[PDB]
Amino acid sequence: MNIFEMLRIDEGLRLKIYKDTEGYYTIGIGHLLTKSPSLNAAKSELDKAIGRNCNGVITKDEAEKLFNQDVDAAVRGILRNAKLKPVYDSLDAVRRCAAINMVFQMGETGVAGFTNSLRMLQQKRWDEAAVNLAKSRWYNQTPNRAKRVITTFRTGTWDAYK
Ligand SMILES: Cc1cccc(I)c1
Ligand SMILES: [Cl-]
Repeated sequence: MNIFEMLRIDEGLRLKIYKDTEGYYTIGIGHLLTKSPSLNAAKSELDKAIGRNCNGVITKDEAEKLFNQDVDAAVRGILRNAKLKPVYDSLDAVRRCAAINMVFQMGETGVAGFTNSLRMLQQKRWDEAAVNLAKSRWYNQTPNRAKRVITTFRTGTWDAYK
């Protein structure tokens, strides 16, 4: 297992514009297009991202290239963030994947409310961090996804994905 396989499981793959769990226009492997309610705005964002007139549909190769860019952007966001980088650098490789997964889903600033969890993770207090992570809108709105990610933080294994 690696971060790409983990996120492909969590996000799936769709080649036409769809709505995510919050109602936002998305394509590919969880690539957010826009938070605007306008499908025309979403189609414009798609064409800009792919570099051709897509009319709302992409190829598998295009979806995979967008996905590589999005994972790269999540990692770079962690590494540039003064609050996230020291925690990330303290983690083993499996738990680092759980961190990238959260940033991919919620953004560098969407994890801003997890200050107490970050401290517990840096101290390697895994059970306490797991309980704190579950006291969140994230867990209550996407519980199966959150349980898999939390279990990965708690155990440092891939057991939730196997
Ligand atoms: C809990 C969490 C989420 C995103 C990134 C890190 I480092 C830790
Ligand atoms: Cl879920």
